[PDB]
Amino acid sequence: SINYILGLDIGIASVGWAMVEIDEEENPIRLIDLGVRVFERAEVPKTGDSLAMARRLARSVRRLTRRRAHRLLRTRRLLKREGVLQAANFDENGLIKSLPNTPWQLRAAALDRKLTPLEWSAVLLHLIKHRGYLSQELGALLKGVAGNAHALQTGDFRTPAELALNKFEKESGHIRNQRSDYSHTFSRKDLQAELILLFEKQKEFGNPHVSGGLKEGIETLLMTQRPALPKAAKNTYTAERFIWLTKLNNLRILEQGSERPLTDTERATLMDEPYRKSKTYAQARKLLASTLMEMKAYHAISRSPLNLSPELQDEIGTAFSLFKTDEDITGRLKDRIISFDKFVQIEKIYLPPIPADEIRNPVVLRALSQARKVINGVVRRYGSPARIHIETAREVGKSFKDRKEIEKRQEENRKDREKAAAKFREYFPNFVGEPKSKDILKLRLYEQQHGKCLYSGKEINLGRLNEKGYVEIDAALPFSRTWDDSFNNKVLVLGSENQNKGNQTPYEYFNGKDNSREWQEFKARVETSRFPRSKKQRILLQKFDEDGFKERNLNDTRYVNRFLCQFVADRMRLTGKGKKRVFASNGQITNLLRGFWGLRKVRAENDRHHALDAVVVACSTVAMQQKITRFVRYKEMNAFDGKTIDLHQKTHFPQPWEFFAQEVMIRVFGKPDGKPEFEEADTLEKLRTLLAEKLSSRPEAVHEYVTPLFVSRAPNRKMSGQGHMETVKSAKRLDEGVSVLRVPLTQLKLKDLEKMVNREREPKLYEALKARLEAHKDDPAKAFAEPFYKYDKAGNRTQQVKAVRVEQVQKTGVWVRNHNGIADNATMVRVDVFEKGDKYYLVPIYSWQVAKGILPDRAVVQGKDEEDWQLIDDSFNFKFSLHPNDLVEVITKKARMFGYFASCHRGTGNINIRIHDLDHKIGKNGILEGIGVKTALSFQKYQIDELGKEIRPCRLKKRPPVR
RNA sequence: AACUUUACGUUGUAGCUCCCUUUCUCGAAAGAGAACCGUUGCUACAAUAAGGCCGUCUGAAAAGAUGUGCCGCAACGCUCUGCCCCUUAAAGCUUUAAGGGGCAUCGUUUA
DNA sequence: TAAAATCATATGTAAAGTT
DNA sequence: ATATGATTTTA
Repeated sequence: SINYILGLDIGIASVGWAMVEIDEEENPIRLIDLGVRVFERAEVPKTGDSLAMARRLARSVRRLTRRRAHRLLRTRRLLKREGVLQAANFDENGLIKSLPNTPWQLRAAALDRKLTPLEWSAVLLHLIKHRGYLSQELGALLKGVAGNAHALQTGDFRTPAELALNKFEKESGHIRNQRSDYSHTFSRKDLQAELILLFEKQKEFGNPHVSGGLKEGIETLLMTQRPALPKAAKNTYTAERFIWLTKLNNLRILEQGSERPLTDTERATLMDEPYRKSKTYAQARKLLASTLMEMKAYHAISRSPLNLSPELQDEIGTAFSLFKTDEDITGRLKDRIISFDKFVQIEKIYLPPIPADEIRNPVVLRALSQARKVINGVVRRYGSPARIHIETAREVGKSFKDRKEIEKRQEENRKDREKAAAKFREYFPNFVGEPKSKDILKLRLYEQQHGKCLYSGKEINLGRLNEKGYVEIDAALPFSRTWDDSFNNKVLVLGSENQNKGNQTPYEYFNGKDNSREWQEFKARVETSRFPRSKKQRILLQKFDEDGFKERNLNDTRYVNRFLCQFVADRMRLTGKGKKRVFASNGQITNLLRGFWGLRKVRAENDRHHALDAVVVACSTVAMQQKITRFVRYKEMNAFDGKTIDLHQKTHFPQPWEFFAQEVMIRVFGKPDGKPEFEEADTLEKLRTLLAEKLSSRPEAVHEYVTPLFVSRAPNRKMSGQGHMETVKSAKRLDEGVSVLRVPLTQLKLKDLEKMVNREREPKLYEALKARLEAHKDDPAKAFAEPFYKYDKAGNRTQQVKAVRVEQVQKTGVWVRNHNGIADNATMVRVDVFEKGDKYYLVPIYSWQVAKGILPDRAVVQGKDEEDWQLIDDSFNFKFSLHPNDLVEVITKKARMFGYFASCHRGTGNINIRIHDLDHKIGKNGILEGIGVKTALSFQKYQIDELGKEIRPCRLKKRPPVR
């Protein structure tokens, strides 16, 4: 078994890992295995919405439609019973036969006349169906609702129906809303008033069925809709005292040597003041700039304290959170003796599931769950690791908004950098080479420092700015004791002045403690200088937490890192030094060590760089930090000229072992660093011979655990999902392969127009439309926003055109909407593969074929449609079944191709595969589109572990069912 | 992360309706009448994943009534189930048995 | 040709609230 | 990203 350190680089859609041996004193000595794990991040890629959004909106809509349908069913039953309809009015399907299709006009007429049973029924069903809007600043629909309400009772109109007809047919031509207008909505209260008024009139005129029974049934149906909805409710004495106290007890003051909570007398002074006084934070230190506290319940009742008690306060808190109305709240309060809500919350060898109560971001939950997968795979394979080193990406834990904000920020800063480099080139025309980062930064610091050597105030000649050994960008506070590479820690000073500083802060160097003249001049310099406030603050740090600062800069206090260190240190058997065995690297320090150790990247081409930073942070042990700190300290105050401790004049960074970058880059990429267009060593034989080959002096790089990197991917072998696309097209013409869809005029372009159904039936319409689209250079949304009519054979305009039909090609459907419509398909959960006569046959299995349980009986032939497709019987040998991201290999004479199954072409009978790391030196983004299967020799799906180990073929027996 | 409703949109079928291709009759032609389609606009009813169910009342079952009726595009996991893989051990490739893991058509959220 | 590789185009949406 | 009509290239 091994003593090893497992490094992890965690992303939103990838987890890279590596294992590095340690010697007894925890130096890096050897590298074993390394891997990547990719999946799909837990959100919709392009719109940032949740993954369950589609499912919940589907649920909401399903329930809405079934509840409305059921409402109408109950209304028909009620009609039949209270005596309006006999059994001759209804037909076989329980649908009232012979309905008047003229309900609005009947409503208006219905307040002057005795109506026969059928039209009374029609209006009643009409009101139940479209039942208006209920209560449950700005407006869009609410504006239209309120406008019609105002018109209806702050005007001369009788009633909503009548009003609607005249007003909406006088200046719109259409009663109902269309295409996202909301002005013709109605308040349910106004529909209710219209209903009662109609009942009065039908009572008056002698309508037979205007009974109390029908009135209650109909009215209740119209108005009734479901009302919106031992753990601790928060607005309770027990909960607010706790939120006050437990969040108070971790407030720390930076003391002389350590941090300290407030003294028992200090905490006592203001424990009871949020009780005794209404308010605070800025006045927390005024007694002992955000809020940080307010006692909501106690002070709400006050606004001389109040005289209540906990048992009563606990009961009123519970009663107000479980109930909303006056009704039940008074009940429990009445026995016991304002608005409340928002209830309160209340070692092995492997890692237990990530607590979804503790972790409530889906992206982070998925990333950490695959992190746990990788961790347990590594453990079961190699035994318990000594240390777990974690480096989690910057975008982990952030909202979609925040991620986008940062994406924006980095584009504008890249534009800025190009502009600044242009200025620098203009300043330095004869500059041999191109601007590097430190040169541009030297220019910025010159401008920022006012062209003054911030340590001496000497004017800096710009001509010599980029002279080797004239100006140097400095670590104001030194790097040995603080590990600060940050931009606020850098000031541009001459080389003449920065040679006797040592590793001293300016306050220990300019004798700031005796407030000497040099310190006064210096503080003035940086104060007036163009640096931000943060920079000025850190340049003049007087005394600080040496150990605190270094720990701060090596450790990430992000929530996910905090929790992850805590959860992997508490609930996991780690063979490490008991003090602190999990480590969350700082982003900038990991970046520094990668860039200084030779793995400065190739900027996202293939999917294996995650292993790079996993390796870089695996190696950040305390012994390595020792070595780096000694080296940096030395170089800080020279001492690199003939001397010795316990010192050659050209010593660069203490890398873990000699030839770190070479070995690591070979193993991770199979090619030597600097040469990414080599011949990849995709075998053990090539990789091991290349490691014994290229690396002469390192025979410790060839052992029995050297395996090439094969990225593992998320297996999504679900058999549920979307049934069909939500655009329903007519199937009347599906005999010949077409289907007609009403395309609205505002969004039909030339290509859509050419397929217009009546192109040979209104050459004047076709011609006007073609003419107009060509006239406006077809941008239809603007080109048809001017009402366009239908001119006669020899005459004036007659009829508006608001949408026109278009026939589109179709050879597949999904018969939806009661076999009345055909829709497109969307999800191919599976592809069953058969082999007869050394030929390979593909059988797509979709997700409606699963809902019905259809096991398809037909394979795919190119060009021929489903009715002329090869049938599959008992003569076909079963091979395997492919789901998305199933590792498959296909061998033919041309090539051998090995990857993850991604697509199956329905038309062409081909399948597409992704490469393991989606590389662009192969295919289209590493997706291999269009692969032969019928003419090939070998076709078999394999296995994959999360690590990449244990890749072995598959043979299946009995063909599985679809349900 | 759940939950109520609304208003559209799409498909189907009706009544009216703006255009119009062919086919039958009347006419010398000019024009008319019609039919089956296609389809512009308006209104209404049915459906609004594909698929599966419940409960209450008369009933002897038949079978009829009835409901603020219900689930179905996700995350995670291994208590149960299915597949696949890995070990381990015994006998003549399977069997038995024990164990472990990956993923789901399995389980919880969830009705 | 038949199969394999390539290219190319279409995917439902606003509102109002509640816990 | 998926699904799939339509088109070109190849044994």
